[PDB]
Amino acid sequence: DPEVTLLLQCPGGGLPQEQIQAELSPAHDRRPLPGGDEAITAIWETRLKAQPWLFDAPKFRLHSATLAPIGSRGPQLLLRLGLTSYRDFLGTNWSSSAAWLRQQGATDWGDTQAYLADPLGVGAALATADDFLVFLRRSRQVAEAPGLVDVPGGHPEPQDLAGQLVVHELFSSVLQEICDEVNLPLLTLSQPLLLGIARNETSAGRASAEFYVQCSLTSEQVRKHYLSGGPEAHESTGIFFVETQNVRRLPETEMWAELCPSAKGAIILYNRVQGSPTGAALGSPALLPPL
Ligand SMILES: Fc1ccc(Cn2cnc3ccccc32)cc1
Repeated sequence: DPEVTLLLQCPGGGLPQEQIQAELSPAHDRRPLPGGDEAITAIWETRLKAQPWLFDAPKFRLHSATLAPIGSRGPQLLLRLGLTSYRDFLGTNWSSSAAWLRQQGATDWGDTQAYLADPLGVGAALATADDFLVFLRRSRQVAEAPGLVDVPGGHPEPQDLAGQLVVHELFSSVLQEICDEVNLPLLTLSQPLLLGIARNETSAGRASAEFYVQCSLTSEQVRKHYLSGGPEAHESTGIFFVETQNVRRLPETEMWAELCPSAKGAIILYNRVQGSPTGAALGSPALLPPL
């Protein structure tokens, strides 16, 4: 799977909010482009002269993520974050010359991402009470991965001492994205666990944090809630469910070619961190069938 790379796999079956630190610093921002940020401003002006209803928004930038030694006490992960924007994204990661910016970043900074906006996305492996994961079908009319299968998620917007408020907004945002798109009540959702971080090599390496969330509703109840919003309550065009039993071998199915890279990241991390049992009982042949 060349279009996705794992940056982080979390230990302990995934990390709760209380075990993560963020460091928000202008040191973690994109570097100004070799020939000036005028190239970004020109792309944005061109785009507004065709679609004058578009608006900019701030985004978190992922710089790096350091895991503590496994089995230790205290905070288990440090996220190094800066600030970027939708405009900077459209001028760098989504530019036709994005590969040239990666090579120049390696040359100038020893960092393929130094000239890239790299806005941090969030996604969820969302499990139902009857042991299915939730999938969404993307519109065929959007710019990114048209007509492909996705999981719930988005790109959260800004507003350990500013750090703890940023970690809170990351965890809050994946629940809010589930409520907005799947039309579920907030009280049917567990506190998320961070599974890891995956990069989309089709979008010049921009990263998404992938989370596990459990819902107290069955697949049939989740479908009812999604459909009862009507066509205007969701950006997706359909919902469907796969038994967690069958998610284990999803990369061997015909579904795998229809999954967008960030959803592939969510499913690989779910299989490595929530699946793949380590103990004698769940590891026994009848419960973990060989091959
Ligand atoms: F920081 C962000 C990163 C991606 C999106 C998703 N999105 C929205 N409009 C897009 C146009 C081209 C490609 C992707 C796009 C939003 C914010």
